[PDB]
Amino acid sequence: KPWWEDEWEVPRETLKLVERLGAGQFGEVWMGYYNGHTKVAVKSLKQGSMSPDAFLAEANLMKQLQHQRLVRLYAVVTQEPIYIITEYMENGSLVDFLKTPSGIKLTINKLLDMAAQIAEGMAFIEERNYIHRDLRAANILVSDTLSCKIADFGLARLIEDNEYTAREGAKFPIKWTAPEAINYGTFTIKSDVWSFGILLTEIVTHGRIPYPGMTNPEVIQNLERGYRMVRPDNCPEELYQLMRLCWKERPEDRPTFDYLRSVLEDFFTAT
Ligand SMILES: CCSc1nc(-c2ccc(OC)c(OC)c2)cc2nccn12
Repeated sequence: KPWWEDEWEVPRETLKLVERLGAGQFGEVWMGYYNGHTKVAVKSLKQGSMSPDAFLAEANLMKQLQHQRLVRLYAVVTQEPIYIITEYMENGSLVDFLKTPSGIKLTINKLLDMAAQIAEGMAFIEERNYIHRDLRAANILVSDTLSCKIADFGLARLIEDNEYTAREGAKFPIKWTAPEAINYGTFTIKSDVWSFGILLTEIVTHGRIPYPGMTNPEVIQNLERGYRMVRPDNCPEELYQLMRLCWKERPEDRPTFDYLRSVLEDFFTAT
């Protein structure tokens, strides 16, 4: 739909950018207000940094993926500089929040709760035939009520034939990415399941880097021998075995996200 008919388009004047939360190669993210009263996050495109078409494809995906557990598209401004305006998440990134005084005090019970909210969001994505491909604690946001949502849909893709195949050159973070995706560029929902397992280690260690003390080649080398990440300090064995299920050699032997949700809810109500 053209901008003059798109329900998501808003006049730039409705927005007041108050506090810059981040700045990078491709633009800025601000906390702001829509029509004076409603707090929003606003991502801006640095003109010439990258294609505006590529920038806006993120918002177009979000139009197709609406759910309580996913950060919600709020609006777009499709004239330069381009803004993607989204649901504001007051406690920021999960990776950051887990290190603050509040996040530090969380019981294993609340951690397992949050793990299950994240799985619930991914179960939606799974049911809708999408994949995320960038699933990790940096890409989970936390509300003021300590609930969690999936964010950053820039790499997310609709899958018709089960499989998305990236290009020869394309690079992905080694620690978080399923072997098949790193080796062949092939992604499925099961590649997200493997990433969820890594994300679980981030939850339980309060945002520490996976594979403590290992370089990328050491990780690759270890996985090929059949080793998986060493038991994080203070990880319940139950959760550790659930991470192992996510790290199964064959994609198709990895559990579904609805299963993960289910199990984690059981882990939560039992604690
Ligand atoms: C900047 C990454 S995107 C992003 N960050 C925060 C956020 C909230 C509180 C913070 O407190 C430190 C923070 O860190 C800069 C980020 C909130 C938020 N809502 C939607 C996207 N958001």
